[PDB]
Amino acid sequence: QSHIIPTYKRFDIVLEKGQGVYLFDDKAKKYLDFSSGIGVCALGYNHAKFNAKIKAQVDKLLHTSNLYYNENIAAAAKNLAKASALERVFFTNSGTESIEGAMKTARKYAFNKGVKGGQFIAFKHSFHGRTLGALSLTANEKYQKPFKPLISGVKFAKYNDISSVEKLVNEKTCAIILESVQGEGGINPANKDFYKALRKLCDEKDILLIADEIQCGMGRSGKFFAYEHAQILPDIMTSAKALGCGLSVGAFVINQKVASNSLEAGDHGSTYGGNPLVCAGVNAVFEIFKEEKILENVNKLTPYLEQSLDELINEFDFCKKRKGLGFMQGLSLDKSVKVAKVIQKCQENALLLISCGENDLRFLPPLILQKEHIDEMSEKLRKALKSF
Amino acid sequence: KRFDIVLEKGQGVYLFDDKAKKYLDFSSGIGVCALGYNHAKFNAKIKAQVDKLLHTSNLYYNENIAAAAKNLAKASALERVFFTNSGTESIEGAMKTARKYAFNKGVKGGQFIAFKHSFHGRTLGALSLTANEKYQKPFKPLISGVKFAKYNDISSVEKLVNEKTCAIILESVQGEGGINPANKDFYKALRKLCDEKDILLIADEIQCGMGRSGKFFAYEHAQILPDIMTSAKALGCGLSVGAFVINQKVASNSLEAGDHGSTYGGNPLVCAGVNAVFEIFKEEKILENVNKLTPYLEQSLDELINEFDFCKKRKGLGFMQGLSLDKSVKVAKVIQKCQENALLLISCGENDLRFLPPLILQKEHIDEMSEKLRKALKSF
Ligand SMILES: [Mg+2]
Ligand SMILES: [Mg+2]
Ligand SMILES: [Mg+2]
Ligand SMILES: [Mg+2]
Repeated sequence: QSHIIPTYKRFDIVLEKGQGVYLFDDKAKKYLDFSSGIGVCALGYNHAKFNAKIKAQVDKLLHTSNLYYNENIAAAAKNLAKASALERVFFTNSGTESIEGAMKTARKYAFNKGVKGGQFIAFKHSFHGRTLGALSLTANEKYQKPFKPLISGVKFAKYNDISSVEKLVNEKTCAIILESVQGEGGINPANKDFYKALRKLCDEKDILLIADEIQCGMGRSGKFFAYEHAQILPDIMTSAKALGCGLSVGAFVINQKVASNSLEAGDHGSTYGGNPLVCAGVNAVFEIFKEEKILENVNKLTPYLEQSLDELINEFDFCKKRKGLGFMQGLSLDKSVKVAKVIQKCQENALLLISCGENDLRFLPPLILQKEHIDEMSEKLRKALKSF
Repeated sequence: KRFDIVLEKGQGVYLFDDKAKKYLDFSSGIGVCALGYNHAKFNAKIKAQVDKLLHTSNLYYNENIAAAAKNLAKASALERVFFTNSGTESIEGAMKTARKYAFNKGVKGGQFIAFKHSFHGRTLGALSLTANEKYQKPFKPLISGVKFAKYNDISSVEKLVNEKTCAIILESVQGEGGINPANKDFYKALRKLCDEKDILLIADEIQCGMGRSGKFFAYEHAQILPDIMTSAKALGCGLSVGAFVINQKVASNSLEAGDHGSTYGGNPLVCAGVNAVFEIFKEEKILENVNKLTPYLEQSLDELINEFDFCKKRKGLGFMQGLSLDKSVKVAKVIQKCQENALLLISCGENDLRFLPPLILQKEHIDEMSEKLRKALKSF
């Protein structure tokens, strides 16, 4: 996961095309996609409105470089600033690049207050990216070992445990960074009380709160960003994946406090990064989310999704606990059943799921999902589970 | 920095601003848009893939990605391709691969030798390979284990080598830090040295690669092959994509890398783009065009050095050229005057004009650049 992925970790399936919530392999087999390409394809596949906006921009301009302005980029930044409720957007090409941008920003914020070598508190069981800065933010020595030494100055607390955070704070701490919903060690949403405690701690100590919304952001929680459920605002947030619904784009957004103390004289005061194509995509995502009432759809269907998963937990002893937020759900399985084998049976049954944690199923359906697809998922997954 | 120009669209080698003013583009979006703008065949190939699938994740296979890797492996002359989203991500991947290579040989915490005036990217790993302390200062500490040699000076490299050195990385033509091509003999000496010490030679071809030098990759001019190379920018001709490519030696010393079914990144859309770039390059004989026109391009820049006292030196390779200006004339103002004259140039180095025209350039366009640049130079 930290570097190059070997054959045994990938699926023996060649995908060719998609339509709505379905993906088709090279044998024309139709699968219900309940993974969204790992939380990326919020609008499913070949969404007519999305594809039209992308194609129109292809015929206009793909790339300008940061040396010039483009209206698409300004409009996309405005959209994301409004949705995140932060102030200044910096577009990147990926989630991991956004994480790097956030780290640099937090380091510079500290440096400008005369704190050199700002340190980071992150959380065990999280993963933030494969580039060397982001990789320094994972506690698992396994993901790091051959690449050390990495970025020093990172310490690891326990997710949802405020006392473990307080214990590690000092005069040199520049940021606390958390995924709003963990995945690496299993799906695990940040508690509302924990997000509030962190916001208060960060206020009191002038430490930057960094919300990593790459996996859970852009509508999947039923709000644009999962931290909204806790009614706090971070000082910096990162977003990617569904931000571009399939196009390569990422961003780190910072509030006015950070902006006023980290950007130097020479700042043009405008958006940084991005290109006209992917930003046309970002604008499309926001416009379509609004028109098709996608947040409303997630909120409407989340109770049914959770109910359906809980029914499977009731029916099968080896299905243990469900955790999740909106359309980001996880189900832990007993060691008596291998998750990879459950996933194989599902694929045979024309259902695409993925895993996380020790032995857990992960559910990340497209946000355009209908109730009928939840029933289809339940039917196919039930058939798989019955064989164990 | 940012110019006060809003770009809206382009056609061929021309870009248009939001007032419909037409500019000759001699920068290619900083070396990215090799096929210029709105190439009809390129765009048709992209839109075709938009209608199929944009994204799979690395858990599944896709024919476009396999074909793109095959194309890049062949053009590079290296064994395995790992796609990323950007140049800086490719550098990070190359660094990790180099460290892991040494790690498996029993050498922990492999060190890197980079070169002064280099630029490799903005992410924390790539930034560690950047020479100037002013890019790094507030972000420190960065990745430990980087030392900096003098470019084209094999002696300075030898002095920095030790038991922990796992890689020597260079741009085949230094760009952002001032246009400066690696000398043939220096590249051969690096290859020889890396061979003898089992140190990985990493060629950063992000700026100078994908045909700009007249060959697919600039290191081909030295008739050497690196152990790892990085590509981006023109690799996608406007689409966001990067790659780090490794040879058999590196692949076979990594369980994951040597595995034929292995992957890093990439997606069907950008990889369809990569395949279109290779098909078009071949079909339209892009490399031949660069070789045909480079002499005339260089001649035209040379004619400006003779003409204007403050135009000092020209250095370059193929369609990557730089022209240094005396301290007496600020390059930023020359660039502004060129924009008035409807020509888009950029800068590099201490006070230098950087020329990165689209590879679809025609002789006529060089004459246009000359007349507009001369007009600007005459005003100083
Ligand atoms: Mg409690
Ligand atoms: Mg709590
Ligand atoms: Mg049960
Ligand atoms: Mg419904």
